[PDB]
Amino acid sequence: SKDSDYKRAEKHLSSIDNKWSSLVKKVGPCTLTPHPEHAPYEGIIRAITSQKLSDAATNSIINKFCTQCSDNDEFPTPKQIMETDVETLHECGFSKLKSQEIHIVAEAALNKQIPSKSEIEKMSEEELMESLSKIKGVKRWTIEMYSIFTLGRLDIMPADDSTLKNEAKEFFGLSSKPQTEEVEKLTKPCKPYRTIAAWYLWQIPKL
Amino acid sequence: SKDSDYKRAEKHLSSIDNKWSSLVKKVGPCTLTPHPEHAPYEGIIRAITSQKLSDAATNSIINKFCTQCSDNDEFPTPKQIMETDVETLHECGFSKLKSQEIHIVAEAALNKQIPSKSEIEKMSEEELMESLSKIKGVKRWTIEMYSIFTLGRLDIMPADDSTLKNEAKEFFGLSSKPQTEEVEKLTKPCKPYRTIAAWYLWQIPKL
DNA sequence: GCTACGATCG
DNA sequence: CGATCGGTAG
DNA sequence: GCTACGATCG
DNA sequence: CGATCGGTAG
Ligand SMILES: OC[C@H]1O[C@@H](O)[C@H](O)[C@@H](O)[C@@H]1O
Ligand SMILES: OC[C@H]1O[C@@H](O)[C@H](O)[C@@H](O)[C@@H]1O
Repeated sequence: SKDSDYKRAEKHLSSIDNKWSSLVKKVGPCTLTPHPEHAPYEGIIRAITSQKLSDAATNSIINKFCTQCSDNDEFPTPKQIMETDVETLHECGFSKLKSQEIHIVAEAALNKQIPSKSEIEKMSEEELMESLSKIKGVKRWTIEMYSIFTLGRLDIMPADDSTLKNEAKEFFGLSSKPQTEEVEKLTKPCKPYRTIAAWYLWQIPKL
Repeated sequence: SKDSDYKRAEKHLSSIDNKWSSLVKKVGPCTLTPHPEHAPYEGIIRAITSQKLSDAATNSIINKFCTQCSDNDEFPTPKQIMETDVETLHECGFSKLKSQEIHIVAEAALNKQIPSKSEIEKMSEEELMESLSKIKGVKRWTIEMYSIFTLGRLDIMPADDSTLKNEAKEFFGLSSKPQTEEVEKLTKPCKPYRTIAAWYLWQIPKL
């Protein structure tokens, strides 16, 4: 059904105006691939790792993380993460601060302090903001990324994203890099598929 | 001695490169006027009020604040502020959130929870960041503004300031609005007078 | 060969 | 405040 | 006549 | 997440 969702999203975006129709046509079908099968602790750690880093840099770090902490080159279990000292994690490429935060997330998972996937699925984005922000290292941007790339939510507009703001400036022909609320206002017509709208804006550099 | 300080600062900035020399020449003498005579609670409230607002908008609000809470059109005392309900403060132009934060600051002053001016004068900017950030509504930007406009510190670079970032993009000929650390790096040569350098960049729009 | 591009800590 | 992890495009 | 331009809260 | 106080330049 993700296919039907993307088709509906693409049709909606193409109905907004000339610029959206043109962008969707040039970029082609949305190929965004979320991974809801991932447990919350994994999705959260993947989101934290991506903070301030490009996809390529993030992937290189996660790859080393899996090779170091896992036995079957898979994503490390909470236990395996706790059995790895922060210095070893840092050696994988995580900043020292992220190394500490990842340890805390693993421990929270082991102690059942993180909401279950079942609970998270019933929570609105606003409720997720209130709940997950209680985790050290996890705030607005990280929760938006977890919502898009792990949960697969379709109407998330990461208006605070620097890259998206730069792309919105070009796309909307603005005289200056927009503030967060300005991006929120400009992309309102994209509802209820703002995640897909964000994805299309993120593809502009590739063009 | 503030005059000798500004003269020294202007001479230093003019010794960096062509662009700084030219900017200082075009803008003229630095006319920044700090107000260290203001008590910490006043400087902090003035800084909070200025959050996200232009100087003109900020002044209009403070003007109403003084007329409403003071008896002699002067800046309200901590007691006078506490005697004013948050709804009345909101009517002066303060956002509802700022109204609550200003009440908290006034109460902190009455309860001697804010460091004394004497202590603040002995604290480094880093120490002020650690100390004053414990106040609701007061974080990095606000502390930088308090340091510049109230304390009169000369080497404060508010690298996180949106306006300054926009001006730095133009001044340094950057292809994109710079990130905070980029502004920090680009203005390093301005030490030990980065407050004055920031002031000159803030004058670019006037030109 | 060289630069720039989340959220937390004293 | 002023740093932080890194692949890669300009 | 009309738009845009810190830090906190459920 | 998605708002928030307002004078004023474009
Ligand atoms: O990390 C998630 C996303 O963050 C954005 O800032 C980057 O521009 C995207 O390419 C990346 O997929
Ligand atoms: O509020 C203090 C300063 O904040 C900056 O963002 C504005 O551009 C300055 O004009 C103002 O004086």
